[PDB]
Amino acid sequence: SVSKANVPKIDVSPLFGDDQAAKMRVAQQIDAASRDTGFFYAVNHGINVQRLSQKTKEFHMSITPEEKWDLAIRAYNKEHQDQVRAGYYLSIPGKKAVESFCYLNPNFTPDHPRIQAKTPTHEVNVWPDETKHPGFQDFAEQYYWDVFGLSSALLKGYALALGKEENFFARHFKPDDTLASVVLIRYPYLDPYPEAAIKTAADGTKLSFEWHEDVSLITVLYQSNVQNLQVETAAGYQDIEADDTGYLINCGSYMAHLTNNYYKAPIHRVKWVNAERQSLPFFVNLGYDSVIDPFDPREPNGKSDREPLSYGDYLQNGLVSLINKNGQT
Ligand SMILES: CC(C)[C@@H](OC(=O)[C@@H](NC(=O)CCC[C@H](N)C(=O)O)[C@@H](C)S)C(=O)O
Ligand SMILES: [Fe+2]
Repeated sequence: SVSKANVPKIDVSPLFGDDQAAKMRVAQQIDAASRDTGFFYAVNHGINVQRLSQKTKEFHMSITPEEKWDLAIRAYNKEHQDQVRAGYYLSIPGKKAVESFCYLNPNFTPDHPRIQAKTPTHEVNVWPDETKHPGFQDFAEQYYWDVFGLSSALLKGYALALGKEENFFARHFKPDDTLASVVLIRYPYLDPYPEAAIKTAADGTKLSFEWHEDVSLITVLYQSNVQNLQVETAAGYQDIEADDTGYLINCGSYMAHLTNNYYKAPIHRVKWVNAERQSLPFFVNLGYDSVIDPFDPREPNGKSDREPLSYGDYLQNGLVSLINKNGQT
């Protein structure tokens, strides 16, 4: 059998308030988790995840093939050359099980300066017809802001954990320009399940998605209650238990870069499970021009031998690298 990963539940509610000592006690827990397996569950986060799950189910189960083509990213529909990130990512029956819908900052409107400039990684979201999916767009945009709020609170905790003032990361995470995305992923129950959608790891584990580090500052993830994730530790791959009341948090490779690998981006993978389930990540991305000077909290003078990297450069290159390594989702 596989051992269970140490993934503590951390009450993050103090990060929304003004009790500075209580915030430090949360920051310590974040520090400990970040230095151990790299994962923790945020609890007492204030988001109605049951409703998120319900609204997402209604969307995934009602969208039709016609609509999926009309919303498809360029990888599936050559007519949509402006859709690299935002839109529908189709399943391929008999070959690829997973399907998903990605959306970006609702403030990326046609008149936004970065949209006007055609800056890479910025796009205007695409949405299904309101009459076919009543309330969906409004729900989804509001969810973006609810999880943005949680994420800003978590970033205050990571900053305090690293010995910085609480706005160290959050000052770069702004509603007008964040490159953060929500992805609503459907992992289906299929009978029979196509073997081509099942990968096998070197250790023999059947997978839906291979090992990787995240392209993010941090990742803020809701999943259904079906165990699927594993994290690589010194003791090998360990199972991360599901908790459909909490958000699973981990660092991405931009955090690892900034901290000189003090807070590593944990390597993780997704086991194959033949169950109808949801994986709904929010990738906490900064602005296109955001640069945080790398440091090293294990060094007395705090200095690191890494060169500064703008977030936009990091992101554009990382999203491409993911596709090249683990395939187009
Ligand atoms: C493991 C889960 C978290 C989830 O995987 C992802 O969400 C993957 N994410 C992506 O493929 C990047 C999507 C980027 C998005 N299209 C964007 O433009 O921002 C992993 C590499 S983290 C899952 O498979 O359950
Ligand atoms: Fe990931």
